[PDB]
Amino acid sequence: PPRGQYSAGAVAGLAAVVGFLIVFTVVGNVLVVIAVLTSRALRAPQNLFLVSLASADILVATLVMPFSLANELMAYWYFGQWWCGVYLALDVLFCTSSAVHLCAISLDRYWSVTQAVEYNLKRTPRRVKATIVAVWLISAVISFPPLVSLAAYPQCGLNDETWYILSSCIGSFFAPCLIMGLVYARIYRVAKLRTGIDCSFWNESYLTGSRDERKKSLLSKFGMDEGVTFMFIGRFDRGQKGVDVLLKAIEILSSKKEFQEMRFIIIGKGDPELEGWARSLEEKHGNVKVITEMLSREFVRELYGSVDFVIIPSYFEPFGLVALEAMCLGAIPIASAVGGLRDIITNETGILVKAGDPGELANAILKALELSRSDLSKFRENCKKRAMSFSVAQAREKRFTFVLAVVMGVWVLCWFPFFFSYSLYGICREACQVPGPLFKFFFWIGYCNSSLNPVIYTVFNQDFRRSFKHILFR
Amino acid sequence: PPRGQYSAGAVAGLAAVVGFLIVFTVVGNVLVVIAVLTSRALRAPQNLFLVSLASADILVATLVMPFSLANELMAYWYFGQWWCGVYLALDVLFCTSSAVHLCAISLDRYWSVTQAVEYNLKRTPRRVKATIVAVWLISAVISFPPLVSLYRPQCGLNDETWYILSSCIGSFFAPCLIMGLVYARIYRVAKLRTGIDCSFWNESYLTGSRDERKKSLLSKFGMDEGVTFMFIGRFDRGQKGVDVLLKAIEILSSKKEFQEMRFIIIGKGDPELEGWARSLEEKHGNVKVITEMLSREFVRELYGSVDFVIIPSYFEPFGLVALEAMCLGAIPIASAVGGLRDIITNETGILVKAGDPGELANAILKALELSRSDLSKFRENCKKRAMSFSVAQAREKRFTFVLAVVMGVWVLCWFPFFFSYSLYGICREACQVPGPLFKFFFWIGYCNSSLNPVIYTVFNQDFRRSFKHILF
Ligand SMILES: CC(C)CCC[C@@H](C)[C@H]1CC[C@H]2[C@@H]3CC=C4C[C@@H](O)CC[C@]4(C)[C@H]3CC[C@]12C
Ligand SMILES: CC(C)CCC[C@@H](C)[C@H]1CC[C@H]2[C@@H]3CC=C4C[C@@H](O)CC[C@]4(C)[C@H]3CC[C@]12C
Ligand SMILES: CCS(=O)(=O)N1CCC[C@@H]2CN3CCc4cc(OC)ccc4[C@H]3C[C@@H]21
Ligand SMILES: CCS(=O)(=O)N1CCC[C@@H]2CN3CCc4cc(OC)ccc4[C@H]3C[C@@H]21
Ligand SMILES: CCCCCCCC/C=C\CCCCCCCC(=O)O
Ligand SMILES: CCCCCCCC/C=C\CCCCCCCC(=O)O
Repeated sequence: PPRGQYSAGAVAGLAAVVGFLIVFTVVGNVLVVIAVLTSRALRAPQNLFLVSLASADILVATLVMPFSLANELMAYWYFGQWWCGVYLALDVLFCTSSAVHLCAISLDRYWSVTQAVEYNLKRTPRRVKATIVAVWLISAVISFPPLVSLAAYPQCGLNDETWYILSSCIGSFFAPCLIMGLVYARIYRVAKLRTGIDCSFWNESYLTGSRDERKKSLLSKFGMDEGVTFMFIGRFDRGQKGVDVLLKAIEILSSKKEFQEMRFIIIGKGDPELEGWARSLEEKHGNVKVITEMLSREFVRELYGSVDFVIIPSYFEPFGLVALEAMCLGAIPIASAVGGLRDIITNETGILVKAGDPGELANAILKALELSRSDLSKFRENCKKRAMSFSVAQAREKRFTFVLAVVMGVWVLCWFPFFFSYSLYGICREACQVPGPLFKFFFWIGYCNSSLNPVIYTVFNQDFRRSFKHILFR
Repeated sequence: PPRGQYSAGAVAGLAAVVGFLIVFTVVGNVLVVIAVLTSRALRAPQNLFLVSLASADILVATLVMPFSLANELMAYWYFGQWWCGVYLALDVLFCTSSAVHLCAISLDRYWSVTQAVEYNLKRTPRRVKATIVAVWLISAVISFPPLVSLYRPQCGLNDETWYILSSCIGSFFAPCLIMGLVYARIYRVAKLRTGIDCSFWNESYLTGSRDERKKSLLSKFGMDEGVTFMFIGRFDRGQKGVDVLLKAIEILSSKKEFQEMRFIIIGKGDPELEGWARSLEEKHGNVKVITEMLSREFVRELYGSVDFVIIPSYFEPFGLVALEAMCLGAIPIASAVGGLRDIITNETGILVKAGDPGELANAILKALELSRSDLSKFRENCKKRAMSFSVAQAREKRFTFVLAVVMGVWVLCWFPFFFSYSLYGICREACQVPGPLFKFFFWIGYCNSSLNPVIYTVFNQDFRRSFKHILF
């Protein structure tokens, strides 16, 4: 028998902490599976990647972690040649699937914010099951289990070839880290530009005045009569916010007999040529109130809770905050079916015109007038309800994405010492070999990562916290 | 005579990573020093501890860290017997001073939490600078044994079984016990929720004109416009002081000035005062007694429509009603008791004496005198004084949190080594963690010196804003 490097005390001690770890990883991750499959707030199809990731951790804990310790403590591989090959393939496989899982999850967070409309109709359990199958096959192809292995008292070790060490470090850690970084870099640019609405500020917290009363007060303050009001804010530009589409549509409306029934409040100081076209229409028509001034947030909220409709005629609008904050106060949007406006507005919450054509806009303003004569009271409440529901949906999804970045960062920091050390040995071998005891500790920090995701979810997410509390405490 | 384990390449790579780490630790912690000694957000005296703790971590990077690595790579102590004793003495002192600093900070937050106002005036820069020396001295009485025990060409530390075990308890486990127990008391008073929800109680969240809001409110009650006074809370003799207001209304009702005034009194509980209020509501179609539980949003609307908020409290330690009322624009008429006397000044509101209805009726009659002219400046003084209190509490709330993280991170960094060193003292080669792993463990320890400026950037907005102001 080979002399062991571990005393009885060290064996009992190490088997106890690792024993503790295995149990902690299993119950925690089993609880994650349970939370996703039971919690209403967590039963979304994209959350199945977390179920699949939890299993990768449950199986390192049961199929790999005990043999890593037993092999260490014993100074030899006792479990036979067959289980050596299966143990080595899995160890690499389960490590590799966490890497590929974090790439799949990252992309899913990226496309949900960017391609919100198109992507979410593809966020189906069957489609998610297809991607989880794909991550597992990519993890098997990357891991390539058929050749990982290779004796008086036998040993169980990996292939020592240079091309292999490096191929496997890149495929299983360095390239998945490059993908995750790049995707999360693209997520934090979008998250910075598509900032969430001031939920508390954009609300009719007056609970004092009436809609028709606020409208009459507003239209008297500007210098008009009581009628169907239309309103524009934002930069005066042909390239994006599309003020030109509205000014041209008003020129089409002026030639009509229904122009007298309509009131228009245009705002912006973007283009000198467009400002002139705007104020010339204010000079030519008394139904037009052009305000080139910079109106404070306090003034625009007063405007939204008075005007019947808000015209958002953008060529490109990735978020459409103006639509959301306007809908919260009761203004019915008339927007171009572009980017973020296509996502927010429904049949019950507004009118979606085609971007660029003023004839498309003018015809909608006429349709708006036809709807105005009847009970607009219930149509305005669908706008208020949608704006809140969409905003709270996006705030909580923006939060879930952050938690998932924490999951990704903690994984990268847990495996970096090992992969950095294993890569160096692949390169300079002996001249840069991390000592045996440090190398061993480095892949144990790696194994410890399997127990961490359930702590991250608990700490950073209320829905997993509540699910865990409901199971654990009654 | 002996040659190192480290090849020419390793030496170069290791010197570059320790080299980088030393530079990172120095610039980062130097940035913490400048941040506390320049930013008005960090001009609170308690922050000076983080300048002394930044100084500790700079000295680690500069005076001990190059020698730890130099000694390692070289396989012996090249620098001589005198620098061996100073290097070892300092290396232990900077580790203990970090543990003791985190006992001084932990205990500072505890007195901040326990004795709220009396031991807040005590926190002075000259008082804190004395604690910084107290902690630096205590650190020496721990690092360098009072038993005038020796620390021990190699450069080893004293190997005696009892120096090993007493030193781990003194520099790590005892300060880890203090930190934990003190923060156990801290998070026990954190559940009080004594913080003003400024993310809600803000007149910015209200829409329309305040005059138009006060008109519509009175219109809902079917009342004519006039100087609207409000009382909020429960109906009881003591704490709230409903009995001081109902009796104060009786002095005013017997005067031609009551005509002008309007009352929105909100109380629930015992029918003794409730019957007295309802009778005054039946007697005067000018007073409106509300008993039912009112929504958090409707109170925000009342604070932002009514002219004055009456707080006739006998005992009021915090005075949140006043802070919530002030943040909405309402001018308070409150008794100068506990917290109210600490919030309301001469320019913000009207302070009185608890228990006298004649003094409160006189204050209500002074409120009516004031309302006849523009009150807008008083309200702008009300919001200004109350929001400065909410930011002072939030700055204290964050600071206590960011420092639970610093302490938590320090323990995780030193636990591997201090547990390893302790085990060794007990069972020696029977539980000796391997040479390389033991050496890495104290380098995890040395890495903690660069982490603190990263912890502040991430978790404290004031330091993040300060570091952006220095570096751009
Ligand atoms: C839930 C988590 C955070 C628990 C953490 C358990 C940690 C402390 C345990 C789990 C497995 C352990 C390792 C198992 C094997 C070895 C090899 C031996 O030659 C030195 C100790 C070392 C390197 C152990 C160090 C401590 C270790 C990493
Ligand atoms: C910017 C900061 C946070 C980077 C952190 C620096 C880390 C990675 C550095 C600092 C000092 C280094 C250690 C110095 C000494 C030894 C002992 C040797 O037998 C193995 C390598 C080992 C254990 C090094 C590993 C890496 C190390 C711990
Ligand atoms: C001490 C022998 S050993 O150092 O050779 N060894 C076999 C036992 C487990 C240990 C850690 N795990 C984590 C994942 C993983 C991923 C890889 O990328 C493909 C490559 C190896 C490792 C393995 C293998 C390690
Ligand atoms: C392997 C040599 S050694 O093990 O003997 N050694 C000398 C070099 C530094 C190393 C780490 N530092 C951190 C602070 C520190 C605090 C203590 O608590 C009082 C006790 C020792 C340590 C030292 C000493 C270590
Ligand atoms: C006073 C410290 C508190 C101890 C409990 C927490 C320790 C858990 C972390 C690492 C332990 C690793 C196992 C090392 C012990 C081996 C047993 C032995 O020494 O004989
Ligand atoms: C907070 C502590 C930081 C922990 C991160 C660990 C990352 C270090 C990883 C690998 C170290 C590489 C050193 C290789 C040179 C040593 C070779 C030799 O001993 O001859």
